[PDB]
Formats: sequence, structure tokens, C-alpha cells
Amino acid sequence: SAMDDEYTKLLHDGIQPVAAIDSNFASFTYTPRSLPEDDTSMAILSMLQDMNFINNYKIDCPTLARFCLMVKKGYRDPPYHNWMHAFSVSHFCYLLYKNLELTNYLEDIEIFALFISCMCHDLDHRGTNNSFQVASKSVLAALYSSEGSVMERHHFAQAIAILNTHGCNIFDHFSRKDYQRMLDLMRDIILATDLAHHLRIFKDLQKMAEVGYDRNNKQHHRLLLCLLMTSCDLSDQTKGWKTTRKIAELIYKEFFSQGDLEKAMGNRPMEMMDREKAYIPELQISFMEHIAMPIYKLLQDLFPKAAELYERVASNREHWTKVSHKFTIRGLPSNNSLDFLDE
Ligand SMILES: Cc1cc([C@@H]2CN(C(=O)c3ccc(F)c(Br)c3)CC(F)(F)C2)n2ncnc2n1
Ligand SMILES: [Mg+2]
Ligand SMILES: [Zn+2]
Repeated sequence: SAMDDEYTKLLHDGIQPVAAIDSNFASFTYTPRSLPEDDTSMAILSMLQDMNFINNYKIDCPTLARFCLMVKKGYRDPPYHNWMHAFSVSHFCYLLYKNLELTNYLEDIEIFALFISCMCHDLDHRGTNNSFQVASKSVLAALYSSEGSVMERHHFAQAIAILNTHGCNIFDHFSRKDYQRMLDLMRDIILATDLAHHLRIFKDLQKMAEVGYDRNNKQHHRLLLCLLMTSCDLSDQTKGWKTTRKIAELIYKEFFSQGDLEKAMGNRPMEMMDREKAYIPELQISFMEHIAMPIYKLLQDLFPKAAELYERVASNREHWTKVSHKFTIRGLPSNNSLDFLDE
């Protein structure tokens, strides 16, 4: 029984210090996906220890170890939306705490909720978007389509189910008020990961950055939590070209699988999910320019030490422009054949 021994070690051996994981672990240059998957549960505990959440909130270590394993095991294995995505999004949250002094802008309990929301925010993803849920009349649409953010509601609900599994409630000693505040935060933060939501609140984020962040304004807290969540969710784009290239591979595999299922059902997939129509370079450029860059630009406006993130993201965009031409076949293909043209 793989999990029982894994739990034993994670509990009885002790929490390893962050620096023993990698000398560079707490820097924006680090690529969390470099960490072997078998070490990631220990890494989560190490990050929580280093942020001092274990002691500040008196988390029971047996309960925590079970919780982390249950969360990990609650991800499936589609090419992009898997445990390694949630681990890396969680790691970026840790980066922001380390590098940007969040405690000057947010309450402790808010930062904690953000991190625990990053762990849980794609739980049980099936490699399909919200609209596929509605078009295929899945069980999840039956439960949630009338409210919208179908997958995100499912993710949150899976988080709650893990919490109400016996031995997994890391918050069960909180006051009733703090318990309710944590669950409410997790709902808002995980819901914020639907990009439709982000697009709706984009102007309100702009406004906040114009007038300047007001720590006494409760709506500013909520808006910032959303922006930070989105920043963690897309943080793959703040690393190096190699990571970006690889990540695009995983996303388009996942997207194109969806499109293949849609074609089988008689539907026309959106362009970016149709392997016969998607022109990856112009799609990435558009995504980078019209969604990702403005996010990290806002983050830079609010936190001057976040400049390097924006610049990476702009640099990754230009790189796509630069390699775009390689998607045109010049000469013959490697095999020296034009057989591919009767296909
Ligand atoms: C880190 C990262 C994450 C995502 C996607 C963004 N998402 C989209 O809907 C989407 C919207 C407009 C687009 F033009 C494209 Br393309 C995709 C949702 C998601 F699938 F969860 C994650 N991408 N996509 C392309 N490079 C990415 N890098
Ligand atoms: Mg998601
Ligand atoms: Zn995500």
C-alpha cells in the first residue's frame, strides 16, 4: 500500500529545510518542475514550515501529512492539469511570499488561504474546459452550469471533501469564525482561477493599481488575492524559454485531445483546440500579449520587485515571434517525402 508507507516517512522522518531542496529554491529563476515528483509532498511541508504556518496555526503534523497526500492523489494525469501543475503554482505562491513581502498587504490568514488554494485549485481536473462540460452534459454541468465556473466549483468541492475526510481536516481546531473565513477565502480564490472571472474584474484591478493599494480597503484585499492567484496559475510563463516551450507542448496536447472528443460528438471545437486549424505561434503570441502580459504588468505596478516577472513574460512573447517561421516547412521534410500531402 504505497500511500501508507509514504505517509509514515513524511510524518516520522521530519520536515527537511527549504535550502536542502535546492540552493536556488526561493528565487524566481528556479523551475519547480525540475523537482522529482516523489519529493514534492515533502517540499510542500518544507514551504509551509518556512512560511511558519505550521507553528502559527498549530497545524497537527499527522493531519497535515495526510492532507497533502490526499490532495496530491486527487489530481489525475492529463498532460498539463496534473499534480505537478498544482505543485508549481503553489511554489510560485511561496516565491511571492519570500520575494515580495505580502505581509505588508495581506492578513496572515489570507496568505495561508492563498497557498492552500493553490494546492487544491485544479483538483480532479479531467483535461477539459468548462464549455466541454456543458456541451457534453457531464455530471459537473448538471450540478453547476447554472452558476458558471463549472470546473472551479468542482475543484473547491473536492477541496472541501478532502477536508471532511476523517484525519484530514487541517483547520478543525480553528475557531468557528476562522474556519468559516478560511473556507470562504478558498472559495473566492479558487473561483478566481476561471479566466472569465479574471477578465470580468480586469478593470477593477486596473483601477486599484491607479489609485494605489489601500490596506484598509477590504475590497482591495479580495482583488489582490485574485490577481495573485492568477499570477501563480500562469507562473510557468515567468520562467525560461525551455519551460515555456515545454508547457505549450503539454497544453496543446490537452487542448487537442478535447477537440478530438468534440469532433467525435459532432461539434466544432474552438480554433485553439482543433489540431487541424490551430496555429500555435499566433495563439501563444495572442495569449501572451492579451492575457499574460497585462497580468504581470499589473503585478509590477503594485509591487516594483515583480518587474523581472513581467520582463521574462515579454521576452518569452518575443521569442515566439522569433521562432514562428519554423512552423513553415521549407525544403522537403526530414524523410524527403511528400507522402504527408495525401493526408
Ligand atoms: C501557463 C499557461 C496556461 C495556459 C492556459 C490558459 N487557458 C486558456 O483558456 C487559454 C486562453 C486563451 C488562449 F489563447 C489560450 Br492558447 C489558452 C486556460 C488553461 F487551459 F487552464 C491554462 N496557457 N495557454 C497557453 N499558454 C499557456 N500557459
Ligand atoms: Mg483551473
Ligand atoms: Zn491551474
